[PDB]
Amino acid sequence: QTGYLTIGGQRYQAEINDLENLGEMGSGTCGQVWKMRFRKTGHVIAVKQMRRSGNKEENKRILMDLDVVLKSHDCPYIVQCFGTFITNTDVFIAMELMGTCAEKLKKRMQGPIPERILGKMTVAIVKALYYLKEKHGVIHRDVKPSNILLDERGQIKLCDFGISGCAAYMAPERIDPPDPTKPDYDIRADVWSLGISLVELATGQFPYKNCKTDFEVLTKVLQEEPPLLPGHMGFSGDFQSFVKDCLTKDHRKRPKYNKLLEHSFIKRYETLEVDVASWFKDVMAKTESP
Ligand SMILES: *CCC(=O)N1CCC[C@@H](n2nc(-c3ccc(Oc4ccccc4)cc3)c3c(N)ncnc32)C1
Ligand SMILES: C=CC(=O)N1CCC[C@@H](n2nc(-c3ccc(Oc4ccccc4)cc3)c3c(N)ncnc32)C1
Repeated sequence: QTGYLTIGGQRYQAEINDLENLGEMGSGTCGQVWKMRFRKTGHVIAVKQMRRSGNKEENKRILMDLDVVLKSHDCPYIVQCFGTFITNTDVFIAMELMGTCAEKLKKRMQGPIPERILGKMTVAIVKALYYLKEKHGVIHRDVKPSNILLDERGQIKLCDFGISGCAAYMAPERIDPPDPTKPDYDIRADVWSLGISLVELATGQFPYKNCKTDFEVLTKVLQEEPPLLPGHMGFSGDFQSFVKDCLTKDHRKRPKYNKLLEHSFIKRYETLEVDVASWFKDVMAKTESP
């Protein structure tokens, strides 16, 4: 009858009468996640259900991502777990509820997301990815706008549910690798995905234009110059250089996170006051659900 949620440094007793079911979070690839209000605090949280009867694989992956989240309590850029509740037949996982993902913001904006926002997102996501690798040995392997979450507090956090570690975002060196079935590669492939994601969000346009097939996209990644930010949109020199470095085609010359964290783009966005919160709220208030 009773579980526990820890939020804001405080542990709370929670019975079902304490939780208001506010419905689906939206069109996921996951399912069985609800937005719920915790009546004792007014926090709205996300609750994911893992059925004991569910697919072994899907469940093993959930548990692995959960393991990482539980050990990531010291990272501001990873979505936090508030609690778990195990019944005979299910496990419920309470998570910090974010507003939406960058993929959906792009759709709402019907175009470019401002540099200022993308700068703050870059700082957060690089730090999240770096944290994952350095603390937990996790190489994300799926950095894309759908895994970048924002909220109306102005927080920016990474996602993976997959955090335990998509041809469009594939680095060159990963396209026809020496050993694809024994895929022991490094974080530079994720750096490339980040650069793609930034160009896509900065332009409003996924950079591999009018490709009809996944293979055709891969041909573009290999044959074409990196899809650098355009020169005609008022992008800063630091943002353009940051994206160019991320999109270094030769992976041996592409920077790692520790080097990216020194980039002027990051240094400037660490210090720049940007009201991501108000901006997100305006967007969500003026646009419709994709
Ligand atoms: C572009 C983003 C998007 O479309 N979606 C689909 C709808 C849900 C949204 N989203 N997911 C979470 C979330 C992920 C995972 C869990 O629980 C969990 C799974 C495995 C291992 C540990 C925990 C719960 C929620 C979101 C959260 N927290 N907030 C907002 N949107 C979220 C992704
Ligand atoms: C109100 C919605 C409701 O009932 N629902 C909709 C969702 C699927 C079903 N569900 N949900 C729970 C449950 C369990 C825990 C929890 O919060 C936590 C509290 C502490 C730690 C972690 C999570 C919230 C809801 C649940 C349950 N207990 N038993 C059966 N079906 C359940 C039916």
